[PDB]
Amino acid sequence: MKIDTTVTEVKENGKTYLRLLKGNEQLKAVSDKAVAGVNKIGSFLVRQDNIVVFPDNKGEFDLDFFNLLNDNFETLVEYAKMADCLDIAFDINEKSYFNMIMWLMKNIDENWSQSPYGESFYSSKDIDWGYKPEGSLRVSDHWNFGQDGEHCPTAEPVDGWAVCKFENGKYHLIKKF
Ligand SMILES: [Mg+2]
Repeated sequence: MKIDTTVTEVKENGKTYLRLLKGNEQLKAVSDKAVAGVNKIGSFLVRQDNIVVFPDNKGEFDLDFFNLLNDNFETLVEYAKMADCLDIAFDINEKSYFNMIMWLMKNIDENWSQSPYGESFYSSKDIDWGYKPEGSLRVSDHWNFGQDGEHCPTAEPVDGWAVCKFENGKYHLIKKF
């Protein structure tokens, strides 16, 4: 879907801002909470109050993917708040990230925990860098890391966002996003 990507320097209350005036108008046909942004394939940024659409080099954005964000906006904002992310970013190549968040917000409960260091989540509060209880889950996009694959090793290859279960010293895939 094509939108206007001309950038205008607008003065508002004594400060200057870059805005896509016509693009912002046109996004009203598809959402009441979308803004057209400026920075080659296109991306999106989900903020607390709106979705920013960064069009591709044709001035076009993927409306089908946009509709997933727009229709499930409250879940995305709740995820970002929970995970301590000011905003969250998507590409057409980030459907697995979207699907992870949807699954996580449905399945998480008060006894889950998050890594202190990023967007990795655990089904227990009894987790640290060196101990995982058997049967506990981990939701993450990075596996088999550190030197020689020592950290969060998996029984078989896991590339990208996944849910795995810990048994006998290794993670075992149960859902690939
Ligand atoms: Mg065992």
